[PDB]
Amino acid sequence: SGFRKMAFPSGKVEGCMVQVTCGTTTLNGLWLDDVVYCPRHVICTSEDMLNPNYEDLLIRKSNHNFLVQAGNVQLRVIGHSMQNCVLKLKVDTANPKTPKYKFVRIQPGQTFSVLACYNGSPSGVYQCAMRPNFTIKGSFLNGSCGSVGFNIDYDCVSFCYMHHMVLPTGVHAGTDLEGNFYGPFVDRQTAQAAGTDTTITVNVLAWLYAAVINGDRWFLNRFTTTLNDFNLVAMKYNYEPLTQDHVDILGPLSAQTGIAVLDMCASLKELLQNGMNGRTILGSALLEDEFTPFDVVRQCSG
Amino acid sequence: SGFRKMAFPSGKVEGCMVQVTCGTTTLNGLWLDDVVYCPRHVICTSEDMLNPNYEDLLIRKSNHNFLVQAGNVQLRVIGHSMQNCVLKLKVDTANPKTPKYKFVRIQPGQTFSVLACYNGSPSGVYQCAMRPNFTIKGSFLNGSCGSVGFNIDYDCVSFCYMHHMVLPTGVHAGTDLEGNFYGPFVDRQTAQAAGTDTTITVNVLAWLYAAVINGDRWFLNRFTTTLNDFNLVAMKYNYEPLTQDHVDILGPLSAQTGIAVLDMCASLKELLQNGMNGRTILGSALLEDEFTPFDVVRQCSG
Ligand SMILES: *[C@@](O)(C(=O)NCc1ccccc1)[C@H](C[C@H]1CCNC1=O)NC(=O)[C@H](CC1CC1)n1cccc(NC(=O)OC(C)(C)C)c1=O
Ligand SMILES: *[C@@](O)(C(=O)NCc1ccccc1)[C@H](C[C@H]1CCNC1=O)NC(=O)[C@H](CC1CC1)n1cccc(NC(=O)OC(C)(C)C)c1=O
Repeated sequence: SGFRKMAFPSGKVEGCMVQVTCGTTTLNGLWLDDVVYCPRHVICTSEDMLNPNYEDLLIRKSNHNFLVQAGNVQLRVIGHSMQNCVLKLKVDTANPKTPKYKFVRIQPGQTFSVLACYNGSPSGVYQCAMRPNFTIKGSFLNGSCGSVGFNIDYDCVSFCYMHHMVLPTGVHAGTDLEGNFYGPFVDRQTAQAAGTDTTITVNVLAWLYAAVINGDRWFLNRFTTTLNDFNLVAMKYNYEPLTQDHVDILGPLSAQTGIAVLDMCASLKELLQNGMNGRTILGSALLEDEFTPFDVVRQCSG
Repeated sequence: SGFRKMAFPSGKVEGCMVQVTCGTTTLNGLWLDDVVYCPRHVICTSEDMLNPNYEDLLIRKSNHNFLVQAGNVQLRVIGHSMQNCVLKLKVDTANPKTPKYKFVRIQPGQTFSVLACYNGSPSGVYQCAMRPNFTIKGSFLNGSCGSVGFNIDYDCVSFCYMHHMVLPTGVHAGTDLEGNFYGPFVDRQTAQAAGTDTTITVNVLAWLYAAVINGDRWFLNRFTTTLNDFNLVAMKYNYEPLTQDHVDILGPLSAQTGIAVLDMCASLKELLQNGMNGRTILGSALLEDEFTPFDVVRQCSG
């Protein structure tokens, strides 16, 4: 009963957050086994930020002046292997709270929970999605850098996101944990295109399959359409093309619900050209597209 | 940058969740020091649920047949003091993870995070509010009972909510941790009025003060009104009266922002009669009222 934007419990990650300081900039790190992960630009001294030289700093910079803190427990630094845009510090102590964990790259449309931190301490958790343009609509301030996004797969923490920067439109770009940016972004202060964002067609459908479940079923209509026609409706309405995979994934829902994906497709396109008239689906006057088919199911079976 | 519905980190509570079984019903408990808290109707055997006798069960029921589990660690039961609608079991072991913690009653309009659990294990966290009618719009299924709502005050966990039941409209009622229901609700299967819910005027204002901050400022208008006139606008639009306290709390925002509360009041009432034309404030086509003035500030200063 009810249907909410809902993040994974943050406990298993909370135990991995630490502070990382270097001169003028302190930001967050992730303490996994005997290594700690942070955005490499922890070594930038502003100035550098206009167009930096992360080769001609990394090796030229020394362990000692990297102040790692695990609350107070000032972790004893060792290594400094740089992977892309992450800086990985091996440390004398290994994490006793280290959860069963994993580094993963997510595709656009997938969601994760974000645990937003400052000075190595968490302030809160929210769920967002990798946008088609490879941005995320998150909530970050000064010091949020190194904050991480994650899924939990039973007792297993899949880490997908580390936060690096804000983009023109108050949206956010960051890397995976092997330090490669989502989207064509660099850690530098240049004019970077956000990109024109599509709506995640499948996620909006899965949302309506969550509605009908939770009794709200008014939007429903007396028509149907084709996977082709639909798509060309999508296009003027900046909806990602819908694909056979997308259909085959909306099955397990469309199944239980009765309603076949292609009716919901018409039920949807009706809403797209018509307006919403100021009525609301699951307490929203807008089409929500940050819920994966999967997201729905876990919030309808623990 | 950005603005999200955001829950407190769940770590400190996760360590307090346990399973509580009695015959046909297993649900969640809260393990604080050497006592564990759960909804008293863990002892109901259906049937009872039509109109129960929690006097003529509590004492008549025996410790041993209460199966408390802390993961596997089958906690050794002792006590059975019943406070209102909670059943409090003292146990041989005290919680080493017991956080600095506190039992508190929240007023309508205030928010808390919910950590929704099944079989004593958490599935996710979301933020919701005590609705004026004393309901909450949450996301709960079978086994969610005993799930708790909370705020965190630095290292201090204020517990406000324990979940008991669903109401007509797919909304939720539950107690404080001293076992007294929010609203006029009872743990029994009778026809219970949800109640007609107002919109939390102050929270909707604090939301707009969060908008302007995060650059979205279009809604803004060329007028003003009075605290009186406004209120009588509120009334047809089911907005709670606005009060001097409500004003004095929107200060610290209205301050930093420049804009004085009474302009935003006109800026608001314009939106109320006019429609939203299908444009959006902070990625919402509806007036959001589950953000306290406080909620905004912490998400603009860690
Ligand atoms: C990180 O938090 C960070 O790298 N800085 C940590 C810090 C900052 C102040 C004091 C102590 C520690 C931020 C993300 C923050 C910034 C404001 N809101 C956030 O979400 N990342 C950056 O500052 C980032 C660094 C880049 C090398 C990778 N960055 C630098 C310069 C300019 C921008 N963006 C910006 O203002 O441009 C737009 C596109 C107009 C928004 C930037 O993100
Ligand atoms: C709790 O989870 C619970 O008490 N039951 C735990 C349980 C259930 C099945 C198997 C194992 C353990 C639920 C809350 C759940 C129920 C479905 N969605 C939820 O949020 N609470 C109740 O079941 C509650 C117990 C009352 C004594 C306090 N309860 C009982 C009967 C009827 C209702 N509500 C209902 O269906 O009525 C409405 C108003 C039409 C919705 C109820 O909530």
